[PDB]
Amino acid sequence: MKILVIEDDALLLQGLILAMQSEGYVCDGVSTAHEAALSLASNHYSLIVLDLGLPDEDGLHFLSRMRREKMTQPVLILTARDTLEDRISGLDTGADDYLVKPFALEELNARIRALLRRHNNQGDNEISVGNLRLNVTRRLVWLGETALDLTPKEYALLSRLMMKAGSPVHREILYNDIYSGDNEPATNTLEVHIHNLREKIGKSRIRTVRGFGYMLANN
Amino acid sequence: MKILVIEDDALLLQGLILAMQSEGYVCDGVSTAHEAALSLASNHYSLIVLDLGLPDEDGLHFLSRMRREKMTQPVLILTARDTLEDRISGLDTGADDYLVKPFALEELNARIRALLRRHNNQGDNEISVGNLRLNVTRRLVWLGETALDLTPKEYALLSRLMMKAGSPVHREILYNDIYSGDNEPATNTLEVHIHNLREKIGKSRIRTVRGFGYMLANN
DNA sequence: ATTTCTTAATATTATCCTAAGCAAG
DNA sequence: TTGCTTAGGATAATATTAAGAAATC
Ligand code: BEF
Ligand code: BEF
Ligand SMILES: [Mg+2]
Ligand SMILES: [Mg+2]
Repeated sequence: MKILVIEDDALLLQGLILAMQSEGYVCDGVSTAHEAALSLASNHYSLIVLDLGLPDEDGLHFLSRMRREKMTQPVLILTARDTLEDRISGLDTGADDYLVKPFALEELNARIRALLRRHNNQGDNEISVGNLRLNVTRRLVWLGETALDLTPKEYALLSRLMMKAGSPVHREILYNDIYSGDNEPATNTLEVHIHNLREKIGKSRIRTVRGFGYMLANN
Repeated sequence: MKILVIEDDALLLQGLILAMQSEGYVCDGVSTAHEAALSLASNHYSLIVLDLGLPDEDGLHFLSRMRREKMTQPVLILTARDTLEDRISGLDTGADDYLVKPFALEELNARIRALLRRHNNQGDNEISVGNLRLNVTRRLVWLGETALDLTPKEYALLSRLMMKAGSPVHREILYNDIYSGDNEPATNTLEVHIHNLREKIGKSRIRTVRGFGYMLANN
């Protein structure tokens, strides 16, 4: 992953860079606020380590400037400004950690590791067949570029279907999926729900298997 | 929003709680790991402060297990174990931050603010949906060019709504953001608050999603 | 001293079931 | 024959009010 490091003392800068190389990340150092602005413009960084005492611009003004611009990457301020009063200012500015100089390098590597652990990991679970996009995580359904309201049961069927997509699910499975198991209606409930589901999602991407169960079209 | 605090020293434990409450979060404190274990199952916590020295089992064992079970909540270790070897170990288990005792409360509050800002928001200090502007750190909300006086609970909702905006937020979560487990109302308080909230921000920026919860509209 | 929160009785709607008269496999 | 289709009426689910307890100021 690409780490930008921002340090005005170039002696340290080469140190931080070497550490980042060594820990296994891809790294860029820059010695000033302006140069960093540039690197960020062109490159895609997974993180930013930033000193506050930069010659051209104050690090926080730089930080505040970035988030205004909707630059969202994790930032670890690594600075020599050690006041409780400062740390708060750094963290409220939108930094994701604050590490004071002097510092144990191995602390830094690990703090660095912790921010990255979450970054790569935002994976929210979707399984989709054709132009229907479904969020098992966010609960929202898309035909093309518009969205769909599915009722608790309507959603619950089309859910079970896209998990099993391509294969017929026995109808009694869906009756037990739409019910707590002790609640089974005399009339055809499942049949109505599939009709509705079909009617919105473009009937039919669910193609019916007579005498057994139901299934939906993917390939 | 709800914070779980885990502390064996009850003097501090009662202390942290008031601190957390005062910041606008609703809070649960517990004195042991096992109590913590059971609480996590029942309630939805937005962050966990976790002490290490604990009577039943060491926090790290609890943390490792949470992580093993794919518990995604941000955890801030606040411990008295300060050697650098310890600090690295916690983060590597891992915590999203590690803070040694004694500590400035105001550092803790700001670090916590930072983790939640990163978890729920893009890392952004403010959130905008439509003409709604919210400042997460100031606890302040702007509808259009005008300000909104929202009660503590009205705010805690509209906040959770805007973070998740576009995605229906499940009812059990909104409710869990507003109550400490000791205050859990028998009646339908959430339904009213949303009504009250609605009357302020207007009908209808909140679209109710039946059988699930409430959700907020952007596009 | 006044806001904010709850309680609980009543109106109200999405979603659901029901049944009847129909279309396919 | 089995499964699809429709709507008017049943049912949970959520809204509304209001005022009575709690919390803040
Ligand atoms: F110049 Be940095 F804050 F050490
Ligand atoms: F027991 Be904890 F580490 F303060
Ligand atoms: Mg410097
Ligand atoms: Mg302890």
